[PDB]
Amino acid sequence: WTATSGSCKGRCFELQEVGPPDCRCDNLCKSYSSCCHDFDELCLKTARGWECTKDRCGEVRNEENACHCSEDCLSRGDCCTNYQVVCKGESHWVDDDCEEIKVPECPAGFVRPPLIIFSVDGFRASYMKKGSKVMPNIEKLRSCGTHAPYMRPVYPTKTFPNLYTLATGLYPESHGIVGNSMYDPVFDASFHLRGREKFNHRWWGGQPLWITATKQGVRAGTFFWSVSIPHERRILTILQWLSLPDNERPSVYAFYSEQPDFSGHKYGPFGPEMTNPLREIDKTVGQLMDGLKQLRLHRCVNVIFVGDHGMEDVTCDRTEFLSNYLTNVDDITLVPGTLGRIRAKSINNSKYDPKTIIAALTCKKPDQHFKPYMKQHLPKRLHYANNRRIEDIHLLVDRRWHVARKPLDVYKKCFFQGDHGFDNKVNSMQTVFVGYGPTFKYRTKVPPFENIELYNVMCDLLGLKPAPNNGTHGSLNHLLRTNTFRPTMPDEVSRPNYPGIMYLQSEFDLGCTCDDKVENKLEELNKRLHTKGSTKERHLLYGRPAVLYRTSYDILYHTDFESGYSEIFLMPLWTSYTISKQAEVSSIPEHLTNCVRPDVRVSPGFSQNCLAYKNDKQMSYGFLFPPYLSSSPEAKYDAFLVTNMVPMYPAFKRVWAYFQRVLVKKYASERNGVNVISGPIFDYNYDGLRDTEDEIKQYVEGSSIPVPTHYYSIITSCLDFTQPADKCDGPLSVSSFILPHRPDNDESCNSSEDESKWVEELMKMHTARVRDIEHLTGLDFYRKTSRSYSEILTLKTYLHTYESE
Ligand SMILES: *[C@@H]1O[C@H](CO)[C@@H](O[C@@H]2O[C@H](CO)[C@@H](O[C@@H]3O[C@H](CO[C@H]4O[C@H](CO)[C@@H](O)[C@H](O[C@H]5O[C@H](CO)[C@@H](O)[C@H](O)[C@@H]5O[C@H]5O[C@H](CO)[C@@H](O)[C@H](O)[C@@H]5O)[C@@H]4O)[C@@H](O)[C@H](O[C@H]4O[C@H](CO)[C@@H](O)[C@H](O)[C@@H]4O[C@H]4O[C@H](CO)[C@@H](O)[C@H](O)[C@@H]4O)[C@@H]3O)[C@H](O)[C@H]2NC(C)=O)[C@H](O)[C@H]1NC(C)=O
Ligand SMILES: Cc1cc(OCc2cc[nH]n2)c(C(C)(C)C)cc1Cl
Ligand SMILES: [Ca+2]
Ligand SMILES: [Ca+2]
Ligand SMILES: [Cl-]
Ligand code: NA
Ligand code: NA
Ligand SMILES: [Zn+2]
Repeated sequence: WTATSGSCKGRCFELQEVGPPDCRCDNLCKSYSSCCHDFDELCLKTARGWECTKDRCGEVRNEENACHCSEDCLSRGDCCTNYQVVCKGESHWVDDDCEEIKVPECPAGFVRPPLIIFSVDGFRASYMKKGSKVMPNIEKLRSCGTHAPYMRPVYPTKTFPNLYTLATGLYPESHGIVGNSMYDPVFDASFHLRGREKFNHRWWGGQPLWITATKQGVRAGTFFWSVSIPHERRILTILQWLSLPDNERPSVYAFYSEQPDFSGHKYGPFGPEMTNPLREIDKTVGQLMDGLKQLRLHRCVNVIFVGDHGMEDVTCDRTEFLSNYLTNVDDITLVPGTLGRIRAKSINNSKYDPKTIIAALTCKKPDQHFKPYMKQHLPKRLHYANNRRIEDIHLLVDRRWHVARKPLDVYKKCFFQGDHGFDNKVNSMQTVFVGYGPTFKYRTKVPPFENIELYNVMCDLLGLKPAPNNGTHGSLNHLLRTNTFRPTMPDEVSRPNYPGIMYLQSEFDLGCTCDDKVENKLEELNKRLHTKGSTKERHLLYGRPAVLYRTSYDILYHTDFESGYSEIFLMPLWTSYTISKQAEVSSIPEHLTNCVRPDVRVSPGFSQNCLAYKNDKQMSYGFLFPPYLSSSPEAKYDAFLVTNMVPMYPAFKRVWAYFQRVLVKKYASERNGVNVISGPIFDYNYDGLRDTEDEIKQYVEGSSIPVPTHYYSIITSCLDFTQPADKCDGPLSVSSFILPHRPDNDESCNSSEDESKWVEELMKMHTARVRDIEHLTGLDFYRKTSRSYSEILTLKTYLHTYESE
């Protein structure tokens, strides 16, 4: 019940909210049917429109008008944004030359530059270049401020997941808004775009910027705008708030536009009808900037121009139908569209089997435009698994396509020409970032970054301490003129042991064999020095990784590679080696095919054993440093040490062997040497974080050898590729991956073919940031470089996407 007979007189767009049944004048009242009777009249005035005209100059105030042109309007803070231009011979902001904003130039009483987040729905990254002729205000912001060529959204590339990630710095799996439609089995409630349940507060986790601000003494304007409030009114309201007294004035504001997304759906990303929405957005920016200039705030306010996602060409005829694959189609609930999420129609149905669903949807048609996954097998870079609102079965849909349950769903709902929601690596899903103001840099381009990073920056712009989030604080320091955050490297928790030769061959009863007893004082001192770490500066280019949890491990040195060997997990946490441009691939010689050698530095009791692999009919083994890349026949023996062995399914060995035999050398040729760090990852509870030993769900049969869920590699070289990887003066270049350790290649539809036709494609799909690998291993890389720490942070958040420009 609303007692809508109270009043909005003087309370229009109240910042604080009144408890029902006192009626509301806040934005958001419209959505709840709770506005006071006089809301529209007092708060949504429209009389005479949005602009001053020559005749209105100096007029007598009329409180009915949408905005004002009377002499008193500036100190009332309610002039039309074009007031000075029309009535005082001022120029539009867009017509003024830009000038560096070296310091904030703010009116007395501002304690800090305000921040205005100007968010535009569906604003695809390429609109900045393609629409440049019709967006002169945005183009001035972009060229004069700090801009990236694009900003990476989170998956799924829908509206509320992205806007809420901007607000919190969290992956959707952690903030809880994991899609535009959701079922939460603990609440037993649903969340939809239409309607009221989405306004319930239990959907929304983490801590959004407006709460972070309020808790720390900074006042905030409201972020959500009801669809029936026109854009001009949203701007004028922000401008009114900026005129409040110092004790009441917010420091952070958001504007939101439903365009260009709304038109994008109807006409496609580049439909001729798209020019007009872009013009109108640009005009709104012009209104904000003219309004700020009138208030003398145009060299004081920091403005962020940001989209939530891009937009792709999608039509009704590009729909895959689950009814073409499944016979049981009525026993399932599909969340449909540009992604698929499948669960059982009914929890009473014990017949329903996810396994047979997956199999019925896997590689069934030659050009199949979606791929089914258990959520835990989705590429780790999507961070899309650790939430009860995400169904166990997921369909990743090809760009340009839709998935639906039955044809009747599509034509009983062709309407639309655009949609979004696909994989957040897809070029058409990329959106925009521009930062303009005293705290941002002047005329500076920065590389593309992920929207999860912005919360930290907005906290920095406001002098706030950010709530714990998924950004890497400091990785965006290069956007800022000042207010940078100067982070420190995390401290190592566990220091390594450096074992020497402590065990005799015969102490080992591991069931391992090697043809190797083939027997000089020159190269006897030689081999000892290698084992003591003589070549380490060649293979450990950026220092050893720090272990940031409590554990027991040993550093092991070798001619061709260095490793940090875990006595708890009985394998390396990491293995580091450099392959120069000149290096040679050799094969495993015949007399060494099944050779596994005891490591006399490491106790039999902290070693793997060959018998377990023989007994495990499902499990084979591979090597972290590849024998193929050994520097000499004698160094090759080191590669067969039991301490270099890891559990691998035969199907995964096809992948791994091609990466090590073919791809590493290819990358070294193309990149002028590479440094490689490889190792295992254990993420049995799919939370994106390193498992403790007691979380491991699978061991090599009859042993305590734990089975990794993934294998990673970090491949580093010189950004200036005229310098070899091991002699690099300046910035680094990196690409990484986190490959799922799977007993089959069902993910790769073309896997019956030669690895040269599918392996690299699989690796690209599972591209990763170094930071993703850090979360998953509890390791911290690049500790010893000649680069600044913020630069290394930026490097660790880099994602090689394998999309064209
Ligand atoms: C991205 O950044 C985020 C933010 O930093 C990282 O997420 C954090 O990770 C931590 C580790 O998983 C996690 O810490 C846990 O907190 C538990 C208390 O949680 C509540 O309080 C916090 C703080 O205010 C709050 O934010 C939480 O909100 C979550 O839950 C509600 C739903 O209930 C949601 O509305 C909200 O969106 C959010 O959900 C997300 O997180 C939870 C996990 O907490 C997931 O389940 C959801 O799917 C969703 O993703 C909570 O309200 C605390 O209870 C935990 O402590 C247990 O575990 C430790 C391990 O040290 C153990 O020692 C403790 O004793 C305790 O164990 C006991 O409970 C066990 C489990 O019930 C039980 O099995 C044992 O037997 C024990 O008795 C734990 O410390 C932190 O909450 C989240 N924060 C957020 C916001 O998600 C995230 O990891 C980053 N991602 C990556 C890839 O890096
Ligand atoms: C910039 C911005 C805008 C925004 O909402 C705008 C909006 C959407 C529909 N109507 N109004 C949100 C929430 C949606 C979280 C409230 C966050 C952020 Cl970070
Ligand atoms: Ca959107
Ligand atoms: Ca885990
Ligand atoms: Cl969705
Ligand atoms: Na085996
Ligand atoms: Na296959
Ligand atoms: Zn949309």
